[PDB]
Order: sequence, then structure tokens, then C-alpha cells
Amino acid sequence: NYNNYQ
Repeated sequence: NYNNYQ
């Protein structure tokens, strides 16, 4: 949850 992959 609320993880960012960019």
C-alpha cells in the first residue's frame, strides 16, 4: 500500500 514504482 502507498508504494511507488517509477
